[PDB]
Amino acid sequence: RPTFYRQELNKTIWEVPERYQNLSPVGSVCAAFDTKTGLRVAVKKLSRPFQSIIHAKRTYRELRLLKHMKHENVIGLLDVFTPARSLEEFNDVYLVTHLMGADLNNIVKCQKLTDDHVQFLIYQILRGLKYIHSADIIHRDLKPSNLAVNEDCELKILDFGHTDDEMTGYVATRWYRAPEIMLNWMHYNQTVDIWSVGCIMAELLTGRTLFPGTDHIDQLKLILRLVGTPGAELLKKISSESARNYIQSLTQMPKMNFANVFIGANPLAVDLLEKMLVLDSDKRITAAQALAHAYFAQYHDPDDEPVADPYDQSFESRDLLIDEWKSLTYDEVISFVPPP
Ligand SMILES: CCN(CC)COc1ccc(Nc2ncc3c(n2)N(C)C(=O)N(c2c(Cl)cccc2Cl)C3)cc1
Repeated sequence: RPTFYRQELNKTIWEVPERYQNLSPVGSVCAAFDTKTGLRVAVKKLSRPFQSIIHAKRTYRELRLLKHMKHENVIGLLDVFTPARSLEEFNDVYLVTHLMGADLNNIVKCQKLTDDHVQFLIYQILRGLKYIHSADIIHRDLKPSNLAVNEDCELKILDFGHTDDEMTGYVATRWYRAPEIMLNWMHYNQTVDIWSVGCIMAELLTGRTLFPGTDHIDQLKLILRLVGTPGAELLKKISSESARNYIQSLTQMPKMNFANVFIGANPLAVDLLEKMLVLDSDKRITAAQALAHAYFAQYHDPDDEPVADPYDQSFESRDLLIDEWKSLTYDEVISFVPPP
């Protein structure tokens, strides 16, 4: 058990192992320097981790997820600790990850990137996503602000999956969401993430948001105008009779010519975009198939695009008491083993 020291950071008391020095607030979260590894890190102190069933299960969920992800393009766990000496005294949870420079959103917003630049960034997103999906995990909330990238243009996927108010109106919180998930059309798959990737890729190519809807319905119109209104085949997969019914009230529209939308773009980028932005999620290209697309010929290496070990999330189906979620969380904290 290391030695911990106390420090108040904005009306917040932090108690962390001596190895972590020079803590400074960044959002709760502090950047620090881990003298044991020589790594600049981000330290998050969870706010009231076990105040309710929903919160206790959320804490367990986040810890299980982070402990599982071990990939260069996905945020992983460097350390997790509690100053608590036993389960009875257990109340706080601190999570340590690599400190990232800035998110994609804060970096290239309103800016058109070069094609080589787009290839590299999207390739890394797809490499991370192939790893995540292989574990049967769905990000569900990919957006430029959940993608961090350093100077060398190295990228990590962060913040896996929301307040209905924050999804209302002209907001980036909904612009990258697959239509089937935005309007709850059905039980969704992992290709919801691919739709997100297409929205991101287009924005990097044009410097412009692909479907900046002013609300849910305006966004659906922007989408259908580009990809076309649904055909009979997809209509049947929409479990919601009301949703299905609303869809049918719309004037039919054919899919637009993508080369005429992304004018001047690499023809290979245009082709991949058409394969990612397919309305019927059963037909979208998967992350693994995309990595093999000729657009990434310059980066693709089948021997350097690993998959994840199986991820047991049967716990999502369980209804336990706070003390039970708390005890499971504690076990995950003490059984933690740092990466090499
Ligand atoms: C205008 C306000 N400024 C202050 C100057 C804030 O700007 C920042 C603040 C931090 C960073 N880098 C940064 N790298 C890694 C993480 C992270 N922030 N954050 C915030 C987390 O929460 N991380 C995290 C997750 Cl996603 C899961 C579990 C544990 C952690 Cl620590 C990682 C970049 C810009």
